[PDB]
Amino acid sequence: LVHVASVEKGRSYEDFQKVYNAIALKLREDDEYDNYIGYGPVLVRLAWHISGTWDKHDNTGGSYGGTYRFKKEFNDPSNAGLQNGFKFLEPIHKEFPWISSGDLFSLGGVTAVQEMQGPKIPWRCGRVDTPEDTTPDNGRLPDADKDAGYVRTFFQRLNMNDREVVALMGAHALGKTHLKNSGYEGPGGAANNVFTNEFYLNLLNEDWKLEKNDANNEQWDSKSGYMMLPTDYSLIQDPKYLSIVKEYANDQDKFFKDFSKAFEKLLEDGITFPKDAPSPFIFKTLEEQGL
Ligand code: HEM
Repeated sequence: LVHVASVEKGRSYEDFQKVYNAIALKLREDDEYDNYIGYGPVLVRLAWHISGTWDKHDNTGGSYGGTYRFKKEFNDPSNAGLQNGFKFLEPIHKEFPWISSGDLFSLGGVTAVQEMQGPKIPWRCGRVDTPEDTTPDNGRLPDADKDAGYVRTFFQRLNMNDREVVALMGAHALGKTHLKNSGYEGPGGAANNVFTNEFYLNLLNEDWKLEKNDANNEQWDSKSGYMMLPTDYSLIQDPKYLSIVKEYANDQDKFFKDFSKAFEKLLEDGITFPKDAPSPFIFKTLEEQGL
């Protein structure tokens, strides 16, 4: 399999910037969602999920084909709750129908991040919708009840090393877990709609208590009212992960640089960018444009 990036016919930077602005304006307006968290989080999750199905071995999965739009994928149990981000984007797609699905799902993720004060994430267009039969089977997304070995192992399928994994996981500071969705419940910290290194701080400074929740699943709960999944917790159990957590707990910039590179890589896995391809775009935030 080769997925070559193909620019949507005749579109350019400015075209993309408008999709971005549209997404951002909607994020701004629909702030009541999930009790005032806003849709930032969910979109980030969405972007990650359409991309985590990737298999470095045979190049199936990944964000290129927008397969999430098909039943198989859309109905994947690991994707429960994502339908709300989809619905959020639907009107957008209506407004700019020439954008591919994979471009759109991934763009929301980027938009989200940057709108929530995170770092700028360069992004590339070119994804191409693929047929229903390209939709990967369910089960390619990781489980939360495991440990560090699982995580290392899992992420390797995506070519991500230890540093990437830890950076990437720092997104856990956002939003929260929801009972109905994954059998987990609770936020991980206080600023759950603004992008910070809070994740790492929490993991290191709170006093975590292992407990079972209402779905009969175990989770690490803190006095402050926060939670961490076992997979999150596992970043402190592994010596190698641990030193990284510590690094980011100490330097928000490092964290941002690292996250930025990783997230893009994550969203570009399995895609071949030809030579003539435009460079990656760096979008302006609403605020940068005074809108
Ligand atoms: C071991 C790896 C991962 C596991 C097992 C994990 C699994 C989960 C779980 C169980 C949920 C809660 C869903 C719900 O009930 O709403 C979720 C929340 C979330 N996931 Fe992950 N995830 C991990 C990797 C990632 C990474 C790489 C990203 C993005 C870079 C990410 C971003 C998020 C976000 C932003 C939320 C909050 C969603 C909301 O507020 O609706 N996670 N994670």
